[PDB]
Amino acid sequence: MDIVFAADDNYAAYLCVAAKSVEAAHPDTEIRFHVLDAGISEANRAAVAANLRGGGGNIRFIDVNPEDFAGFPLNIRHISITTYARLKLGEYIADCDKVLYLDIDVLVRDSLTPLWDTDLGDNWLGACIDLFVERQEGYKQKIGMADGEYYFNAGVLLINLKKWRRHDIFKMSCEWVEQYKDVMQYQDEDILNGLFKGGVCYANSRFNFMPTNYAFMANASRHTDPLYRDRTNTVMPVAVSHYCGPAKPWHRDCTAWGAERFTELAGSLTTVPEEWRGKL
Ligand SMILES: O=c1ccn([C@@H]2O[C@H](COP(=O)(O)OP(=O)(O)O[C@H]3O[C@H](CO)[C@H](O)[C@H](O)[C@H]3F)[C@@H](O)[C@H]2O)c(=O)[nH]1
Ligand SMILES: [Mn+2]
Repeated sequence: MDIVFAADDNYAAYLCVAAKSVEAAHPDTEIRFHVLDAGISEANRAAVAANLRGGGGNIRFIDVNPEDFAGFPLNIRHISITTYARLKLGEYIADCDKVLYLDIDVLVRDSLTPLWDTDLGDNWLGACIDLFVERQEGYKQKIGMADGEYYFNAGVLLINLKKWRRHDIFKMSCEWVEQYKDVMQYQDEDILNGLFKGGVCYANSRFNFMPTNYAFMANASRHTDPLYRDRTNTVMPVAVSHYCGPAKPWHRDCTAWGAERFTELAGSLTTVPEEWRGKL
């Protein structure tokens, strides 16, 4: 499968860890990494590729310009401008009709092929519902969504590239961001939801297990709709842990579930540059 990650120099070492976890979950699957590079040094991309299979044979860094999104709101502190690069997927990747976008702060624990094998038909993408946002009575509607349309998290995405390449997603994002600039609160996550509402395929929450999903394991469903309940019901085992929010598995005092696998994988790296010692 073709996996897509987006990062800048600051997250280079983390990109490496998330990347390796994907490989560990797919021992016999050919993982092709496409990285949206917003300023990763040559030393940093060299160390990354060095820690993966084939001495970094299945990874290509695609240069992107962070200044491109300079006008987009950046209210959430722990997130950098690089978060909006995914909006130009259709422009940065040609050799794929389908890719699976992953946030750097994810930890892939199980095969992703069941999610990958999803047939998105003519929809824009496949994604997991976001409970934290979905249960914030009245928000989803500020961006034009209906109670029946479900707000998804942009940390894990099966994108129908061929369809994306047909449209000018960056211009529609600009247009939308001008329409809902004084209300959106989740940035690129808002853009994607507004733009593709009503045309999204939903996947079980096992492919995007977040803190809110976890907390719910200790159950009360924002809806009665059988589809929603079916989707927001994680079918064990968790395939993707998404450390959504300010607390990351690489931080100090991380209490988030399964956060140990980060270290387990960090301590298994082939090459660790002196400058990475800290971060890990
Ligand atoms: O120093 C940084 C900070 C952010 N990033 C990029 O930004 C993504 C964005 O942020 P987090 O993973 O840190 O975001 P977070 O998951 O905490 O929060 C929520 O809001 C985000 C947007 O503001 C996304 O929609 C995200 O999927 C959603 F869960 C990272 O994966 C990465 O691609 C970097 O490369 N370096
Ligand atoms: Mn994230």
